Parts: sequence; structure tokens; C-alpha cells
Amino acid sequence: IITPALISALKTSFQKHFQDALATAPSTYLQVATVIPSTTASNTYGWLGQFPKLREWIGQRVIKDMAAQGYQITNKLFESTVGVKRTDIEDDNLGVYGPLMQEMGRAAGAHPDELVFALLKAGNANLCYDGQNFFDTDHPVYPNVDGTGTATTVSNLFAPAADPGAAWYLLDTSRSLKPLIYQERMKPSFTSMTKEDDEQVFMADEYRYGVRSRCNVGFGFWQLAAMSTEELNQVNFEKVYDAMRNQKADGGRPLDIRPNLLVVPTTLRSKAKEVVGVQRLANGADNPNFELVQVLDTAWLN
Amino acid sequence: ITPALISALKTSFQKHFQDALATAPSTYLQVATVIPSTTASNTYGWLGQFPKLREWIGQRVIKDMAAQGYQITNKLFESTVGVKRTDIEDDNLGVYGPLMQEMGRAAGAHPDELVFALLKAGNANLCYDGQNFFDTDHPVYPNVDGTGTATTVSNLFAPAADPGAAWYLLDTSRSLKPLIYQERMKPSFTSMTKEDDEQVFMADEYRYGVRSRCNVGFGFWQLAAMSTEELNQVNFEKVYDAMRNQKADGGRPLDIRPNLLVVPTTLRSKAKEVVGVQRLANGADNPNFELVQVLDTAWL
Repeated sequence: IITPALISALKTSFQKHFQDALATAPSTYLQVATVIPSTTASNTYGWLGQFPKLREWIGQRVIKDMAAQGYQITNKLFESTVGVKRTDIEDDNLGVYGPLMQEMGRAAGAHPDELVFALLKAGNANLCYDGQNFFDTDHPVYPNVDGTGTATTVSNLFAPAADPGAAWYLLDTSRSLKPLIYQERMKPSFTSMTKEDDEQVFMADEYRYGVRSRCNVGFGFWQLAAMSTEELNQVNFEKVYDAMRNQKADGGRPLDIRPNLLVVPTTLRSKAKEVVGVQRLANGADNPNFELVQVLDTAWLN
Repeated sequence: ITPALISALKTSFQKHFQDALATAPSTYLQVATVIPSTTASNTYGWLGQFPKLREWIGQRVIKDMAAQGYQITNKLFESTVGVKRTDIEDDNLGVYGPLMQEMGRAAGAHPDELVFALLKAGNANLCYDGQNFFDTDHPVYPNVDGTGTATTVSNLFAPAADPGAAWYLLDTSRSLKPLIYQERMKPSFTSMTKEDDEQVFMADEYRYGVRSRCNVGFGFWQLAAMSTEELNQVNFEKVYDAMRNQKADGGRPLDIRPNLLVVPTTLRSKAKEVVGVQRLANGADNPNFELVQVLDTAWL
């Protein structure tokens, strides 16, 4: 009645279903995130900060003593499972139980994007290495390389006096690191737990199936990312662009920032088109910012 | 000046260093535990789970299950010594060679002052619970079910801002010693002796420093006790009764017998009438010359 052949065939069918569902799932975090695989509990990120530069070597070779502080990514774990109910063995009604595996593949493929974009939206409620919010009006900027003396207040969060509108983000991808980092301790894996001599199977009436994964997402350095709840207009976009591109490191030296793409929800696609991607301005003159940035509309931002 | 001479010198120095570091009078081993680590940080699970056994059968009947974690964040230490400007090629190496065995002895006892640094500053270190180590809200479990209810008591003794010296009562019978000692690499010996080396052309002070990585942490909070009030026979008996009366979940006795006592040198007078006289103190009057004999350390 029960032989290894049938169990193997069903396991292969379920594995094929799940793998097909997951492989074709869209990937979007890679564009605005950096993947850093690891083989431990966490990774230390103390190199984010100062911008490396070149000196004239007037005297001796300067050696940088890196700070001992770390970001403490502290990756996490999470997963989901179902059962089969064993109903198929008797009647072989295998038509059902497909959409469940498809849903698993979709969820596994799409979760990292959801987490990355949720962290991106939560920048106003997450602390960076500076000890303050990611989008804050009092970021630390010292006047000396050693990092001492009175600092200056820099703000990259803009909001009208009241009734703030939709929120749009401006990011950069030219650098090696994207503003957000998506860790990956282990790729998601599925376990075809179905045995006749196992337990909670003979005493229950289910063939449980589960998936496992380990990953987490964290912020990078705020020099690039910018946020603004202002209405997406030419003047506001130009102000944000020129404020971000005019960033100076310690000692008032420009960083040569090159904003690449601007992220808006699917609701503001029309405004993104009007600002960039069309040859008509509001007044009807030729754009001075045509195809300047590559817009990336997404549903994860509503 | 040949490579064979360098090899022989390195072998002799290695033998001298290995001779020490082994017979040093270590005192941390009484209250610390040796643990082989592999990474830069080690997390923890349970923090107050007394391992005990129950009548029921199976191997799955009762257990506490772990809670939020506690990291060590292993630190680093180093020593260094060497004066060979005139020792080498002068037959003066007979000295500068046996004197550093004391350096090895002293360095091998460093975990002692590390654990005592943790011990002295136990009130300024964050505990996994959230409050100070010696707080008055230490959770106690009435039953084994999730987080049912955490009652507490004034665990330790402290008067109304009365002057005194802090003396600690410790136990070491259980291998779950109150402190922890995590080491990543054992002490290592490095030889930079290289003929006509670029940076060691300077006379012949051949650097012979060492490298080590280790740290210490907190284990059980109940295994340790503190007292800043005036040291007296009545107060000593009170402290001993309070510590021995400690009971875990379910009211099952613990049999915890205190073994170690730490006192500053200033309180040494009282710590000597308490221990060492069988006539009037810890003797005729409240005889208590049996347990927790004072050790009277001075690294605090």
C-alpha cells in the first residue's frame, strides 16, 4: 500500500512546485540593497563613516586606527509551515495542495523585499550608528579628522509646517554599498518531513511541511539616503538633489555624491513621470532633468 | 651568530616561558570556569535555571527553557618585556632570562584581577533582566509555565547609608561558578629575533612580547552575596542564614554551602577575629570557625 516510490514521487512533485514558485518570484531588494553572506551569528560594521581620501605625504604615512564600535546587525530567524491532512493517499485528489506550495514560494521570494522596504520606511524610527534616528535633523559632523570640537547640525528630513503628504526617497547606488544591507546567513530551505515511522503522523493525520531561513536587514550610512514628505514638484526635487549633492565631509570637503534613483510609491508615478521621463514641464518647457535618474515604482511602499 | 644559535635561543626562551604559567597560584579558577570559545562573542540562554531532576519518566517532563541572551564580547590583553642591548654576544644573558619567569607567573594570574574588576563594579553593569546586578527585584518562579509571576525580596543587605567596607561571600562547590571566563586564544610567545632585521638593527633588544584574548562575565546571581554593614558575629550569622535559606522553584532545597569569602585588607582585623580564634569570637560565643574562611584578597 505504502512504498518508497510513491512518497519519493510526491516529495519530488512538491519540491518542484515550491522551487518553481520561488525561482520566478521577482527580486527588487538587490537594486537598493547589498547582500553580505555570513557564517556566524552577526557581523561587525565599524568601517562605515569617514570617507577615505588621499594625503600629500608631507611627513610620515598616516595610519587610521579604526573605531571599535560596531553596528551589531544581530541577524534573526523566521519561517512557516503547513500540513497535508493525509486525505490524498486514499483518493489521490492531488489537484489540490498546489496553490499552497505556490503561496509558499511567492512568500519566500518576496519577504526580503518587504522587510527591506519596511526598514526603509521606518528610517524615522530606527537608530543609526550615530545614536540618533536615521532621518534626523541633528546628525553629527565634526570639523576635524580626529573627530573633536563643536559639530554642525545637518537635516535630510523635510516636512511642511503641517499636513505632510506622501513620502518619497532619494537614494544612490554608485558606491560599493547601497544604503541598506540585506544579510543572508542561510538561503531559505524546505524540509519534506513525511515519514511513516515518524511521529505526530501516526497519532495525528497530517504530513507537515516546513521551510527555514535566516536573514536580516540593516541600515548603512546616511550620507546617501534622503527622505521628504513634500509634494513631488520640480522645486522641491531640485532642492533635495542639490542639498544631497552638496554634502561635505569633515573639514568641509565635498564627497562627490552622485544620486542615482528616486523611489516613490505607485501613487506618485505620475509625479515621477512629470519630473523625470517626459519632455513636458508643468509650464510646458523642455525639462532640465530628463532621464537624470532611473525611477523604480514599487507596490511595497503602497 | 648563526641560525643554529637563533634556534637554540628560541628553544630556551620557549622552555623558560612554558616552565612558568603553570604553577602560578591562580585564585580565579575557584570562582571562574574555563570555556573553549571560537568566535568573538558568545550568547547565553538560561540565567537562573537550577539543573535538577524529577520523578516522572521520559526525558521530557519538566524544564525551564532559555530566555533572552547575555553576551561576553571577549576583550584583549598583552604583556611585553625585553632588554638585550648588551645581553647578547656578551655572555650577560645569564641574567634577564630567569627574571622574566616571574613576569610569566604574574601574567598568568591576570584573570584574577579581571574577575575582581568585574566583582568590584557589579553594580554598574547591565543585567539581562534590565536592572542592576544587586537589585531588589530578582525574579522567582512559583510555577513552570511561561512567565506566570515574578515575585521578589530584598536579596542582599545594605544599611541606611552607614559607613563600611564591602565584603563578598562566594561559593565554589558547584561548577556553575558565579563568574565566567571565556578565552579565544591562549597566551602566545612571538620571537622577532632576525639577523640584521630592518627595525631590530637597534642594538639587540629582540622584542619578546605575547598575545592573548579572553574576558570574564557573570553567571549565577544567587551564588554570590554582598554586605557593607559593620562586620559582626550577629551580622555574619544573619548573612549565612539568609544565603543558606535560599530556595528555588517549588520549594526544593538547594544544599548550597558557601565556601569562599572575600574581604578587603582594611577589614582584616575583624576578618581575623572571625577566623583564627577559638576562645571568645567564632568560639565560646556563636562558634562559626567552620565555613567561608576569609581569603582577604587585595586586587579590589
